[PDB]
Amino acid sequence: GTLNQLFHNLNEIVEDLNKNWHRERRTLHDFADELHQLVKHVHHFMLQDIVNQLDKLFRDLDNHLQRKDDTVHHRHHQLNKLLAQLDNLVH
Amino acid sequence: GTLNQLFHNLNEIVEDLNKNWHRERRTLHDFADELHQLVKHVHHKLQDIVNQLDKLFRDLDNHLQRKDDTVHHRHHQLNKLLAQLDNLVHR
Ligand SMILES: [Cl-]
Ligand SMILES: [Pt+2]
Repeated sequence: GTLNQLFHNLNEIVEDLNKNWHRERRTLHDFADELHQLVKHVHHFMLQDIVNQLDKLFRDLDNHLQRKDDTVHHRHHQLNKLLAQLDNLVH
Repeated sequence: GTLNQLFHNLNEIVEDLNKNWHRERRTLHDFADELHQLVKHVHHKLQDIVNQLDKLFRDLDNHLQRKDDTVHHRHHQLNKLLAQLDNLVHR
């Protein structure tokens, strides 16, 4: 049926979403790593309004990453349920 | 009937993906802008630090450009799919 192609398409879309999430997560966590290290490298050197801006940005980003992990976990769980359901209808 | 439930569910998921994208892009473009300002500003191991910052800015810049592309493509494939699915539930 034409549900077979839709299931097949969505399965691929979902896999790509997963793969692109892992890449994105790696890039951003490395980025956050390298910003965190710098907040402390500037804190050594310590005019120092820069430490405050940098510390704010780390926290901004870190919070974004923790939030993001939670959102992706919920989306993934919805998509797998839905994918499973759709497979059953195709069977 | 089951198809209508799937469609309804997928729709909400795709909608939530979009809105969460809108949020994240906004959150990360502000972030980038504030990095931008801070780089500019510090330009006015101190010069190690401007190098560390300007590198980060461009990594993030590159990342956001690429995500735009990836999201654009995934949004359209999901839109196409919902429409093909829509066509199938009311048939
Ligand atoms: Cl990590
Ligand atoms: Pt991390």
